[PDB]
Amino acid sequence: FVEMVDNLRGKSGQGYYVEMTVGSPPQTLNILVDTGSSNFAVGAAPHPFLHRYYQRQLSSTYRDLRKGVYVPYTQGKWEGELGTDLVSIPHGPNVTVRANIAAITESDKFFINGSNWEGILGLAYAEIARPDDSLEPFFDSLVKQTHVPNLFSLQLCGASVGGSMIIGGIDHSLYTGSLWYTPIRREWYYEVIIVRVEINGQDLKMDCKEYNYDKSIVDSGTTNLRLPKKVFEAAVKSIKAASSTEKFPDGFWLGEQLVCWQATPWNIFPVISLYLMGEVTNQSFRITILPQQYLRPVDDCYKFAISQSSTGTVMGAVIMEGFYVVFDRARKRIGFAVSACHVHDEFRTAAVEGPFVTLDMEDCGYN
Ligand SMILES: CO[C@H](C)C(=O)N[C@@H](Cc1ccc2c(c1)OCO2)[C@H](O)CN[C@H]1CC2(CCC2)Oc2ncc(CC(C)(C)C)cc21
Repeated sequence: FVEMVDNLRGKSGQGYYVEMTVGSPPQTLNILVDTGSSNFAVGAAPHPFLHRYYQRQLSSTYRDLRKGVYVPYTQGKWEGELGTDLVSIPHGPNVTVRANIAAITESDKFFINGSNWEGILGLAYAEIARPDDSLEPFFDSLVKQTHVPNLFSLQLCGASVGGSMIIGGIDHSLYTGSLWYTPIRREWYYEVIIVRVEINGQDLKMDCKEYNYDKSIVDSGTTNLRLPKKVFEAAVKSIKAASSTEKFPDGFWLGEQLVCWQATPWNIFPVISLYLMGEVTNQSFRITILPQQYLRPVDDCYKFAISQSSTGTVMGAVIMEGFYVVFDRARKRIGFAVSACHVHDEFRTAAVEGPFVTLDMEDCGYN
């Protein structure tokens, strides 16, 4: 699958994008890869911050759907006109599909000044598609119309940034050791269940139900490891105590202040471990991240890449950059393995380990 290796680019905190073509003749766009939503959308108008945009008038294969669409993310909204057209991924599989495209005719806080992408590829499931689950997501169309296997994988490497999206398969050169799989709880977002959290090999002793309140998701469109309201406070209290040697302001832990060092004590910062529900009754595994994953370079004034949430645990780029991540849509599961590209020193290294015995793992799902 070497055709597809290193096909991702980006800037820190700004997301990862892949080159795509739309329409006939092919129009090239850079497209944010987003496992945390399900719409395919591209700029269709000359917004001052856009390098380029979808020109429907130039495409013989374009077809109107005569429907409006509105999509708001956490911050950032866009509005668009639904249609279909022919889509390719140049450094992806050698195929062309007819897919739904939201032509963005108006946005708000969506397109970033100075960014190099012109659209967004929602890779999650129809249930969370706008306007409703009858708008077939790009990946569903790709599988329906070709022989490409219902599976994709992401190696996000991490002010330039790189990675790989392997469509339709797995590339064993991108990970070391073994893949461990967690069930997709339900096909809307990529929902999984966290069953135990260890800061520095030490349990937070919280009810596991409150690691997944009100859900836990794997989301490549989110930069941060985002932890729910209760668990964040518990987590940070543990991270504070682990790092008592130095002090930092209250705003720093809330992502309200940068903390600066001269080109930095990695030790005195604890590894963070999430235990995930395994494939088997009472069997779990754990994934372990270094502080180089949760301390975001932005002197070296890093940012604290962990934040509280009203919407659940979000396993963002902070988590994903430690690992090769397999979205095995065929078997309703997500695989994790140690990435061949993750940022590590010589003292500590990112890990995926198992099996472990954890009882009552189902009780960790919120209802
Ligand atoms: C956490 O905020 C980040 C920046 C963000 O919103 N990322 C976007 C993808 C995105 C969106 C806008 C962007 C962008 C990337 O780069 C800059 O502009 C990602 O899709 C968010 N994924 C979940 C993440 C969550 C948090 C828990 C679910 O909130 C969301 N809310 C709304 C949506 C859209 C739909 C309701 C239509 C599905 C999705 C999500």
